[PDB]
Amino acid sequence: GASRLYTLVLVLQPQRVLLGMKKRGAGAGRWNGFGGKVQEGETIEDGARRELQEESGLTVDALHKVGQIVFEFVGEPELMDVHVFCTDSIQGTPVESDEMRPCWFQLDQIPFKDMWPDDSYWFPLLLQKKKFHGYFKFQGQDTILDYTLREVDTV
Ligand SMILES: Nc1nc2ncccc2[nH]1
Repeated sequence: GASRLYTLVLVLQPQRVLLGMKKRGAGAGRWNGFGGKVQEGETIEDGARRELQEESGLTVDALHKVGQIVFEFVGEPELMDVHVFCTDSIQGTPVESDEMRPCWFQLDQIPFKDMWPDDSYWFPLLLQKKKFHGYFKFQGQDTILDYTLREVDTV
């Protein structure tokens, strides 16, 4: 249907959240959660666990579905269908790699100015343990043309 599955994992603990600064490629220069494309024959949740490991070095125990966000970029045919998960139970220490620099942020110091602009809209919901369905239409990397965002009981 001209949509591609992605995952996004937020390691969200009671007073802090882990974010990674991407060194190059999609989302370079921004703090973001950990995720990527889902593979053939892989469940979305299994893909989320794999991407968390690949990008942050962390092994997640329990993962919970928190949202689904569809991203449209004008002029690009494929919609990004992003399945968002959160966890507080992880193992390992975050690893800085060529591709990603990890840092913990206190919740009142989340660096929204250095994040994708849609984050400002749906992070308030994530932090209050709400679940959501969102859609954001972007022109380029920086401008939200329009959006919808609603809370839901089931993702
Ligand atoms: N956290 C996050 N926000 C995003 N917005 C647009 C594309 C990818 C994104 N990842």
